[PDB]
Amino acid sequence: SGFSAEKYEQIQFGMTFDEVWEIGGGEAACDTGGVIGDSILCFTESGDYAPYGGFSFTDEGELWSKRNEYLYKAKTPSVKLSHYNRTALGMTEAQLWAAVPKDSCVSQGESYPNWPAKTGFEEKYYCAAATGLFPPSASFHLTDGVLTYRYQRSLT
Repeated sequence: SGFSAEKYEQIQFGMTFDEVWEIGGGEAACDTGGVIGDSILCFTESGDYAPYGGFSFTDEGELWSKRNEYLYKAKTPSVKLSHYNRTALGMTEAQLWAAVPKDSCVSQGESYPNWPAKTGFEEKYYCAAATGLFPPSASFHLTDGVLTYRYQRSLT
């Protein structure tokens, strides 16, 4: 029926708008236009802070960007300010996951900004310190496997 993490995973870079709309669940599950513009947004539930996926397309109609919030929950929410303090812009992905426990994190997005070129591949990780709504967290973005963004809110 409706949108789901499984549908999110079935959606792949390069797919057409129509392909993504179909996989996401079409009219019943997704929307385009208004403030969404040319993009597509699909929610897995009703109400505020529902989990969702957002998909954006190049001028040729091909998927270059996937984003989501809440489609996945960390296996082991456990990130600490101590871990965060041992990250720094420019560190490699290997260094990042040696400093921070990856099981405390999930993906909130991937994109190929130069699609169909695959250079500058961006991955967005969200690491929750606890279960539940609006936990303390850190965010880490990788660009071709190097840390290009780090942020934390309320970590202990």
